[PDB]
Amino acid sequence: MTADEKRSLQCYRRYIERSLNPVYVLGNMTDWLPDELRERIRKEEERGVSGAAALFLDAVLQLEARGWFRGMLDAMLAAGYTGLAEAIENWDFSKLEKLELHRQLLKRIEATMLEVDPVALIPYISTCLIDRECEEIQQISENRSKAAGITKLIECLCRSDKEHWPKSLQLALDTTGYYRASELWDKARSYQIELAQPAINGKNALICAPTGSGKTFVSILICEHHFQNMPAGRKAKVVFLATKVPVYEQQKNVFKHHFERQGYSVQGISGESVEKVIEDSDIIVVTPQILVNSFEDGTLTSLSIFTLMIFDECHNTTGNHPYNVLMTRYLEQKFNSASQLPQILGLTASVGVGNAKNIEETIEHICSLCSYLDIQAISTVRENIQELQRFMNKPEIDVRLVKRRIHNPFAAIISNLMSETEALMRTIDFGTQNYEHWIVVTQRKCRLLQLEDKEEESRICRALFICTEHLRKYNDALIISEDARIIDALSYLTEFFTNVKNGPYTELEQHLTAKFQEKEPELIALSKDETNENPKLEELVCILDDAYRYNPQTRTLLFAKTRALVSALKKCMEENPILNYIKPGVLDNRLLIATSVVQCNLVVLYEYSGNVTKMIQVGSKCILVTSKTEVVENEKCNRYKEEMMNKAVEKIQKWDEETFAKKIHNLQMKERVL
Repeated sequence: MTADEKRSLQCYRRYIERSLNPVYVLGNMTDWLPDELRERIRKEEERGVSGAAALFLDAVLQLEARGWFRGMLDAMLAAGYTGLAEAIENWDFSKLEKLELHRQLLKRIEATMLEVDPVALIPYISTCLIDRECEEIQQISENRSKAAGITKLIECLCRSDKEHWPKSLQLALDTTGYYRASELWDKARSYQIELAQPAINGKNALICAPTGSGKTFVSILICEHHFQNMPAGRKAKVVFLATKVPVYEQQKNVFKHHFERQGYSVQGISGESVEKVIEDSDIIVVTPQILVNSFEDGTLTSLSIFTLMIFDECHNTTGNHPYNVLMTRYLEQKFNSASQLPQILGLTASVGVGNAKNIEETIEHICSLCSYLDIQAISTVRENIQELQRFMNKPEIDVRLVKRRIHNPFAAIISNLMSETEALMRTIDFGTQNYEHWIVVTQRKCRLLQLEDKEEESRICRALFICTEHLRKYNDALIISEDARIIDALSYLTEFFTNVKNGPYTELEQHLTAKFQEKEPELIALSKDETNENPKLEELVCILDDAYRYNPQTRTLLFAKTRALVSALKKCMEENPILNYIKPGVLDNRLLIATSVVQCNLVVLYEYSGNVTKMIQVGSKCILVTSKTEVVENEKCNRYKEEMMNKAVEKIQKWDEETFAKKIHNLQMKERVL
């Protein structure tokens, strides 16, 4: 067909003129396009590639020489447009159509990508782009500017005729570690045996052992003692309930991997028929809300299916949380039927202390929790503390209050710019990891929108991102300001706008940049003050210096608040006469500076709001440098509570079965009556 092919090609005009750049294909159209045209197409490309495409298509459609069509394909194939080649050759554009949503996305997220290093991206993105586009980006990136590059890269990705790309750009972003944009894109030890003992005896257990001691393993130990001793013709079944979905999957794969080989069936149900899955499996790793749904929903009305329910992070069993929903049903089947209930095993790092003030009030709280899970024993390492304490060395914490800036005008000036920006954002609590997270949430709310009038939709979303990316940059700059030097604050922002200018530079972006430029010369004048000194930083430098003298063979790990900081602090440690004998590293070196998560010997958290104990564990020594009375008098609280809990648990444990049973049973009867 000759004339079918032409009209067909007109019928998919848009799919072609929103990707092909004719210039890359005129080489091998030399037989069918005359000289003048070829040039004329090139000149139009300089004005608009979409245009050039349209024209080339315009000119080919009124062509008529032997076999231009095949020649067009054979040139497209050469050029690399293997997408288009297939899509016009089988007259199926479904694949290219699917892309128009990922294109529509990148353009909306663009502001996010400003500072992404396109040279670093290219090798992973390379199949998505054409020969010569890769070298154009490379050129713009080097010769002109780096933002200017990334802008031309995302320019090319949108014209990519490769269903394969969005997937590649995710992998691309992930490899080079742009983890914000990427995310936006889309046999046993003694103490272990001791922990297991009361569950192996068939008692309802609440293992309260610390994170790291390997509770999950103690559960698998309980699990295979459970199968091994199951009597009669009753077949055993197990559920491992896990709250958060990441924990769920680790566990699924762990239980899969351990037990499958021994002969069992280990499937894992989750948010992504329950009847069969539970019935065709011996072990079932699961999110609790599924059961709770499929119970009410009607799929299941009998909890006797199982012989053992293992609750991970079991302290959550209160009020509306699903475990409790599950358990209230369990507790009826005890009370109403007295048929055959599964064994309960709870797992947790801590059994809380509620709103307790006393050890008595703590006991009463722990006992309440136990009532909800129908616990008969609270299992903890006792005849083996020696060993546990070896395996993990819960390190002594030098809490150190440091003084802070008596006056911080830099903070004032930015804070107020954020306030003006937020203001303007609407029309379309600063300097905190809380804020940053707010931005991460707000940004997935724009990635969603997708609401109605798409032209006004894609102007409004574009706009939102730009604001939030600027709010982010300000937010960070405060955090540089507070924990590090004031110059490092401003420097950071300077580089930012310097790029903003080199990128797209939307009307809005210009406004925002301007609005900052209005305030810059103040900020510059503050950067100057040769008096300037962050008394926080000065104390860190002191602790560091003092650390390297009582033992000058000391490998220190320094945790800063943000990435912005790590780089900033490195400068400060580099430029200090006191730490002149020290060159710091990041992620030879006896001072590596990391951010919130290597061999060590003195760990130092430089500001950290939110508990330390758990951050350290994701050889002995640790210093928390805080400038807030809050933290100092707060971790002092957590210690008291931790000790109160333990005394209370030690106390309960020393009751006799009888007494504890009755307390738990009485507690349950109180609840039925209310």
